[PDB]
Amino acid sequence: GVIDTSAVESAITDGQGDMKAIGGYIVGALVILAVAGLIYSMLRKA
Amino acid sequence: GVIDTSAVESAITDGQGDMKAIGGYIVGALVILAVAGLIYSMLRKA
Amino acid sequence: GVIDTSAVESAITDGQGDMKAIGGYIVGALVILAVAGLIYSMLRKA
Amino acid sequence: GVIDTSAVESAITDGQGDMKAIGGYIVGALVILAVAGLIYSMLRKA
Amino acid sequence: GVIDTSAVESAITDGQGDMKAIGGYIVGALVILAVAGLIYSMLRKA
Amino acid sequence: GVIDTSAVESAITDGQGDMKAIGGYIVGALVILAVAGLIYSMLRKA
Amino acid sequence: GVIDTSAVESAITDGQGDMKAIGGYIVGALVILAVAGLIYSMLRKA
Amino acid sequence: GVIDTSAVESAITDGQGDMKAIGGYIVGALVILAVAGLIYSMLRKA
Amino acid sequence: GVIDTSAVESAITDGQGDMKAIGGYIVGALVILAVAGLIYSMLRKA
Amino acid sequence: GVIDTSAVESAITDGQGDMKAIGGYIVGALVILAVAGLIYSMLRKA
Amino acid sequence: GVIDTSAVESAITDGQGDMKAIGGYIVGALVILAVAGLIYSMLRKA
Amino acid sequence: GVIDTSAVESAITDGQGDMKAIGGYIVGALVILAVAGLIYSMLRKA
Amino acid sequence: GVIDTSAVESAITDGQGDMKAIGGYIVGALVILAVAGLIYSMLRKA
Amino acid sequence: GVIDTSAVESAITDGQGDMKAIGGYIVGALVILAVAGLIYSMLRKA
Amino acid sequence: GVIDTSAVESAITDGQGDMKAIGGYIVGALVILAVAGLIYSMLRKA
Amino acid sequence: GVIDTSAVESAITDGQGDMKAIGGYIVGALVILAVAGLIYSMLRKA
Amino acid sequence: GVIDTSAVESAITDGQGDMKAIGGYIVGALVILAVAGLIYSMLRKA
Amino acid sequence: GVIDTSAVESAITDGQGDMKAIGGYIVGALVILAVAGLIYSMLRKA
Amino acid sequence: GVIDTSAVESAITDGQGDMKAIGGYIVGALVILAVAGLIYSMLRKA
Amino acid sequence: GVIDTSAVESAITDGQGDMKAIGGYIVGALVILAVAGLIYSMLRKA
Amino acid sequence: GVIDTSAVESAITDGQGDMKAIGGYIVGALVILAVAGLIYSMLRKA
Amino acid sequence: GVIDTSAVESAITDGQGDMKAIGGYIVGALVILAVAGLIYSMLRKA
Amino acid sequence: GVIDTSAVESAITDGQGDMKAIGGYIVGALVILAVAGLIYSMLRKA
Amino acid sequence: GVIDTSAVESAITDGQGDMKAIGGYIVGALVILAVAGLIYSMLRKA
Amino acid sequence: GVIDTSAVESAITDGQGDMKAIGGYIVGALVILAVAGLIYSMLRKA
Amino acid sequence: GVIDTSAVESAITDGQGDMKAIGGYIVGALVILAVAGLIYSMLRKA
Amino acid sequence: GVIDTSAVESAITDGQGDMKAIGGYIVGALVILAVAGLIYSMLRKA
Amino acid sequence: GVIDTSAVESAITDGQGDMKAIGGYIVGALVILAVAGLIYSMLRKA
Amino acid sequence: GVIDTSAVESAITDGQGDMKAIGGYIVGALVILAVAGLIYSMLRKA
Amino acid sequence: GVIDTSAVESAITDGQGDMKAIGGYIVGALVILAVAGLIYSMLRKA
Amino acid sequence: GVIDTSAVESAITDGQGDMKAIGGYIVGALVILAVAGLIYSMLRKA
Amino acid sequence: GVIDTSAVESAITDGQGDMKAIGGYIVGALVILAVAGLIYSMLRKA
Amino acid sequence: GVIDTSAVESAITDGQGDMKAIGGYIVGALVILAVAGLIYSMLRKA
Amino acid sequence: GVIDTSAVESAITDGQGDMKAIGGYIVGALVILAVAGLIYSMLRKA
Amino acid sequence: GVIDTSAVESAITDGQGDMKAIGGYIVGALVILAVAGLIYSMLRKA
Repeated sequence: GVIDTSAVESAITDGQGDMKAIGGYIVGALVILAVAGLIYSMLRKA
Repeated sequence: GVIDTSAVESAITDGQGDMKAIGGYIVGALVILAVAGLIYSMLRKA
Repeated sequence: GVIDTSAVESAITDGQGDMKAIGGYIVGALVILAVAGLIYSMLRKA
Repeated sequence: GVIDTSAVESAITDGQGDMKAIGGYIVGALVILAVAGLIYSMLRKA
Repeated sequence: GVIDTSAVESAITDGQGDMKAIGGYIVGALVILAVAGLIYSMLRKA
Repeated sequence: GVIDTSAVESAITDGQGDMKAIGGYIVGALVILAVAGLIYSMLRKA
Repeated sequence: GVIDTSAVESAITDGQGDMKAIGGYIVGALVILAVAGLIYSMLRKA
Repeated sequence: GVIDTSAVESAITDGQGDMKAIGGYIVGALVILAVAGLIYSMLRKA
Repeated sequence: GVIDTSAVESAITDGQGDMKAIGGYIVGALVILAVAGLIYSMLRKA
Repeated sequence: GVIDTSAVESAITDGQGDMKAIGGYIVGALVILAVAGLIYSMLRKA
Repeated sequence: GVIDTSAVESAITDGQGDMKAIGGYIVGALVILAVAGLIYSMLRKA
Repeated sequence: GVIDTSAVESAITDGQGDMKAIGGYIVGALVILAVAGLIYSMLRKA
Repeated sequence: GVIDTSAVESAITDGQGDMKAIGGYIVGALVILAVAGLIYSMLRKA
Repeated sequence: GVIDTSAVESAITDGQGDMKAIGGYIVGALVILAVAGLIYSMLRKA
Repeated sequence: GVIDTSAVESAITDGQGDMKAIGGYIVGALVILAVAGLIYSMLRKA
Repeated sequence: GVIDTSAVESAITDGQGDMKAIGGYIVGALVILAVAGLIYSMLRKA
Repeated sequence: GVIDTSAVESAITDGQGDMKAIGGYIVGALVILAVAGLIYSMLRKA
Repeated sequence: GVIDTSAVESAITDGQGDMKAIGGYIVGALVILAVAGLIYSMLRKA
Repeated sequence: GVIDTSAVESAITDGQGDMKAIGGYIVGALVILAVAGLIYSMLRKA
Repeated sequence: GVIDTSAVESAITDGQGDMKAIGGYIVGALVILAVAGLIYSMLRKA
Repeated sequence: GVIDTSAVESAITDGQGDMKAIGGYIVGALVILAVAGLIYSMLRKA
Repeated sequence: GVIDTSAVESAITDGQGDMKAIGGYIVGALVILAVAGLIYSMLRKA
Repeated sequence: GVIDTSAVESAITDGQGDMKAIGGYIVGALVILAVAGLIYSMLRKA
Repeated sequence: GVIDTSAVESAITDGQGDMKAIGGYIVGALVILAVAGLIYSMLRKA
Repeated sequence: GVIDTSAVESAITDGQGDMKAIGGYIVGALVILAVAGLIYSMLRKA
Repeated sequence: GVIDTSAVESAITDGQGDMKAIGGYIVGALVILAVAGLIYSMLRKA
Repeated sequence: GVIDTSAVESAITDGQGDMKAIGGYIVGALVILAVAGLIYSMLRKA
Repeated sequence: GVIDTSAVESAITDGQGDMKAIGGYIVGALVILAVAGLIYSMLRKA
Repeated sequence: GVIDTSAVESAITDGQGDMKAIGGYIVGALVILAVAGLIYSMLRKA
Repeated sequence: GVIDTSAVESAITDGQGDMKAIGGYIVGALVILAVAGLIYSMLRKA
Repeated sequence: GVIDTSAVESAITDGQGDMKAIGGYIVGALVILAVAGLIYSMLRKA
Repeated sequence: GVIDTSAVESAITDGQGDMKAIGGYIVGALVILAVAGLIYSMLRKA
Repeated sequence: GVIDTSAVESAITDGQGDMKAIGGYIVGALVILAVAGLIYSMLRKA
Repeated sequence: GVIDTSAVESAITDGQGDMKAIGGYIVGALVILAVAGLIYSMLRKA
Repeated sequence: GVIDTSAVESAITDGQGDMKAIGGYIVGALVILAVAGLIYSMLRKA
């Protein structure tokens, strides 16, 4: 039904709305991994 | 009878009137299924 | 009946009309998944 | 009666005439389902 | 029947009401999977 | 129905038409990954 | 009836006639998926 | 859907748009590693 | 009547005679479905 | 029906006949991947 | 009728007689899928 | 679900919260490696 | 059913309850890997 | 009859009364399936 | 029937009773996989 | 006749008396189907 | 009839009696599938 | 008539006598379907 | 039927009888993959 | 079925019974890799 | 379908046709890495 | 089917038959890598 | 399952129990390398 | 995500911010090595 | 896709285009090291 | 399968059987490197 | 497929065919390094 | 997990705890080298 | 990335910019060594 | 596996067992270098 | 790829082409060192 | 991590703190060499 | 594979076969250095 | 591991234990050089 | 490998076997230097 389907987009908004958030928030943790990684290499080096 | 049959359309209106509603309302539940489904995949991912 | 069946195409239009929309709108969420996915790989990388 | 039965074929023509139409028109909606389906898979993929 | 169908929405509310809950509650477990997963990678790393 | 099925190829054209595009467009991002990757190695090197 | 059933094979010819076409035409889209897939792997590689 | 897929390129632009940035920005750190590395060698030397 | 019933077997022969044909002829279409189906899987695969 | 089923093997022959071909032909592309891969390693090496 | 039912087993023999054949013959195609599948993995590997 | 996803950030906080710690704590050990390394070189020297 | 679904959370508690445990307990083994790894490097060094 | 039909609701109460029970009780078994399922994934993981 | 349905729970008990067992017992095999897996990594390492 | 009809209820009691039994007893067999069904799924799973 | 219906339970006993057997016996084959499945994974692994 | 009705049981014996046979004999064909079905799954698997 | 079902176990024996064989025989190929894999690593090594 | 499921543990015993063996036996080969590896380093050294 | 599958080889030609190119073209960059690498060593040397 | 499955081993023979070959043949290339590698070290040396 | 997971820790104990051992035991060999290394330097020296 | 990636540069700033520091600070120690080295040579000399 | 892959060469041009530059530019620094090195030796000498 | 897995050890024997050989045989070449290395030092010396 | 795999050896020939060449050709450059190296030592000497 | 990660620091303490020890203990041997070295020079001298 | 790499030259300028300085500045100390050295010889002389 | 890992120590014994030997045996050659070196100095001297 | 590898020799020509030059050109500076060295000795002498 | 890196400077302080000490302390021994050296020359002289 | 590995020894023979040659041939040049060195000392002497 | 590292000190004791010995024992030979040197000077003298 | 390492001692025998020879043979030339040196002094003398 028309009205019914409108409500679909709605929750699907949240869907994408929650996803840009979660996935983006995971990167916060990969950077930490990454940087902590370049120091490991400065010490190995000098 | 003419009059009698008119009354048919009437309840059949409800019929369709109740159906667009119920079936449409079930989708409300399939979207929840669907979205809760894409998050499961963001986590699996990151 | 002829007239009656015409009305069929009508709601079936909505049907397809609602479907190109919903399914297309779901992709909006798969791209988010996808892109958030390539960054995960730039960090893993550098 | 002969004449009477001729009139049968007539409405039965419509019958088939309305059916090739409706059923064929439903496919219009299954293709949409199908294609929207292969994109879902390009994104999952890349 | 009108009254009868009203009662439909009701239990269907629970339906969606129980689903947002369960599915959402499962994620609680995927995050645990996910995080326990990034540590595995800090150790592999350093 | 014949006519009906013709319309199938049509949307399936888009299907492939959208796919060569999307998937091809994703590579645009893998090259960036790749090249940014060879520099990382020139620096590691010298 | 004999004559009547002959006409069956006829439309069933179309049936198979439309199916070898559609299904075969879908593959056109899976190859695109496939090939676009091996490049993704050349870049990942080098 | 056509319109829907257009929106794909969009976020994929960001994808590549964020990647040239991040990966390029990581090099900023590898050069520091590199140069700090040639001095270590001037001192070892003289 | 004896003679009358003999004529029964006759048309019933056609009956079975038309049925082995039609049903057998439908399979012609299920194989097409089936095979077109295994290719879909070779591509998914490689 | 006997005759009808014979025709099954036929198209199923093609099925396997097309599959040994496609899948075998995909390998043609994996070898290219593979070899181009060992050179990458001779250069990394010397 | 006794005699009549005997004739049942007969065609049902074919039934099973055609089925062990068809289904068994389909496997011929799944093995091809399978083996072509392990090579894909030797190349990925070396 | 909204509420459910909030709880995601939470554990992901720990994730990053545990990672800055572990990885940072590993460096404590690389410095020891490093310094113990420069003495080795003072003795080699004088 | 309401009551029935309550019992869901319960076992799902265990689920997460067993997972934080197992995954956390695996790390116990990655640290051993890690540390035994830094000694290998002190010896290589001196 | 009025009285007679009253007795209908009665057994239909049981009907629903037995169904919320059985179906709800089946879930007890799907959760077990589900949870036993997330552990399988913690081990695959670490 | 009331009595009849009681007997349902019974076998459904076994159902869950057999499932916690089987699935739990499969893990016994995934741990073996897992541990045998960390040794592979100690050797690769030293 | 009054007396005569009384005897009706009697056998109709058996009727319902035999039916709650038979139908209830058939379920005994559907549960077996059902449970044997969830195990099939634990194995498919692990 | 009373006596007649008793005989019902009888064959229905067989029914369930044959079903616990068949379905249970099928599992014998799913375990084989399952186990042969974990070895495939030990080899993939080491 | 008494004698006449005795003869009823007789042919009804055949009835059941032919039915246990036919229906039982059909299963012969469902097993073939079933088993040919588990192999399809061993190949899909390995 | 009793006799009929006995014949079930029979073909199901083959089923499992063919499966232990096929799946076991596939491993023959995974070992080859595996071993050819450890040599690749002796050469990479020395 | 109870009895049927008992037989599950049985083959699953083999499963784990074959796995501790295979995986353990692979290590036999990684040690060879490892040791042959430390000699390579004594020679490089002296 | 025969014709349909022919078209497969076609795009798969491109696939390999694009891959020999890309991968080969990446080497162009590894040689640059390599040579720029031997000069670094002539200077270190003299 | 028995006969059908025999044919399985057959192609699986090729499978392993082609794999010992390919993988073994790849080593031919790793030795070249390896040896060309020890000369690089004689020159570096003297 | 609770009990089942307890058994996890168990084998994971061995895991770590075997790892502290192996990795620690490898060092036994690196010291030999190391010391044999300082003598090489006393002789070079005097 | 845009916002998310901004935060990347941030920690990567620290990364480089910590590296110019550490590596630069190590030189402080190489100069000490160096100078203490030229005195050793004045004494050797006079 | 053809067009898409063309764009690959493009960025890969930059890749090599940036690499000949960087690596070549590093040498600028090794010469400085080198020459400053021969003077150190003229003074040591006279 | 039991028998099937026995055959595993077999090829894994070769695996280790080929590895002790290859790796051991490589040392033959490192000794040559080594000795040719001590002469270089006798000449440098006298 | 047999034919398909033959074509594997082919490109793998090139692989080794290109590798003996490249790696061998790199040595051409290490000798130059080496010899230019012994002159440096004749001058240092006299 | 929080608790789990605490245990990380612990073994990492040992790690550093064992390293300051080993590396420091190696110096004990470099001093011996060093001093035994200055006497060699007093004798060369007088 | 183009812009990113430009920034490389920059810090590499410093690199060479700091090196001509340091190494040149060390000579300041070798001259002192040298001259203080010729006086030692005038006194030895007269 | 316990037993499996025991066998590890074994070959690792050889490892160290072969290393004390080789490295120790190399010294045999450094002494020759050394002594032949002190005579060179007696002659230079007298 | 054949063509691609040809281009390898090319840049490797430069490699050697630049090396004979640089290294040879460094000698120009060692002779200056050398000769300026023999005069130092004529003066010391007379 | 910021805090973590601070701790770096700390131990690096010791590093330099131990080095100025050791190297400076070695000179104590070179002076002894030196002076004991000028007396040798007063006696040679008178 | 057995046969495949035999071919390993072969090229490894060349490896050692080329190495005894090259390294031995380099000595030819160190002797020249050496002898030309003793004459330098006869002239210095007389 | 704690225990494992203890064993390190042990062999390192030998290390220093063998070094004080060897180096000290070499001096035995430098004194001989030295004294035999002062006699050469008594004879030159008288 | 045991056997493999035995072969080590072998070539190392030559190593020492060639060294006692070469170095000893060089002395032959230092004596000539030495004696030719004492005559120079008899003539200077008388």
